[PDB]
Amino acid sequence: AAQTNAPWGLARISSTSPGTSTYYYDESAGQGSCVYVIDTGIEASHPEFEGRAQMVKTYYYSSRDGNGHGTHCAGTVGSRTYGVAKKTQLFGVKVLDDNGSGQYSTIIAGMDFVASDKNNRNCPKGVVASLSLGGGYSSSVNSAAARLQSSGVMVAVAAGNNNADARNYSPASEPSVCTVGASDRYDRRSSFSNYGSVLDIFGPGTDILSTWIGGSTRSISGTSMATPHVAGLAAYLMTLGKTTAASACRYIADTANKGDLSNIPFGTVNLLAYNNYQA
Repeated sequence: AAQTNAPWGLARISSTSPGTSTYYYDESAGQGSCVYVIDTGIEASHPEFEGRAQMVKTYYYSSRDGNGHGTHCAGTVGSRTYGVAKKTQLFGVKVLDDNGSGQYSTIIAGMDFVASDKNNRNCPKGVVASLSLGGGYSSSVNSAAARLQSSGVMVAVAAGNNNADARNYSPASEPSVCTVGASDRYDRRSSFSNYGSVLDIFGPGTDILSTWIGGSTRSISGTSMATPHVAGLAAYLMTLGKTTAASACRYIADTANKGDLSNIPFGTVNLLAYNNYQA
């Protein structure tokens, strides 16, 4: 399948070179997989989700995304126009309030919730979790992410936007989950993107067009934006039978565009998420 005039990030993950505008992908599109978007919520109403998005848990007095961040992230995972895995099932877990903040105790509970709730759901091709969130180093937060991964979920987390070593951030610094840095449309490291040995992969993170609340769209930047590219790619690849939740991060690194990014500090991987789709 091919999507004409796709957002640059989607075109990027189906090309070996930057600058293209078509997203090439296998028509299975992540059907039969599920991605949990652990964030500010999802506006499931949005026509771009085509009924494939639903809230399953909230930690605040409402399950509505009053911010947009979570809806944007979910759109990059799985919306019809802006999504990597256009047929995946999307589950919203609202651990962040409408200012985009949340306590670590709440984020940990949300991760534990997904580890159990996936046993309530029909996800025959496997389960992914996208965590476009983080703060300072926490062993408890790292352990929660490691438990979610161990339970059989492919966990992708944002490296952070501090232009610093992600070793000092959580859950970015957890070794067993997939930590995602951000690049821009010219294959430069995004100016805000964290770096360091704990990063596993880069994804498109600067000027990413996706869904927004109120049935609209907008372009924003962050390692928050790169993480759902990788989470969606994982769901796409698990549907194709090419990998599993336990191995997807390594498989994505195995098959990444290698050495294409500039301003990568010494000791940080130079790998860019890539679907290697051959029509």
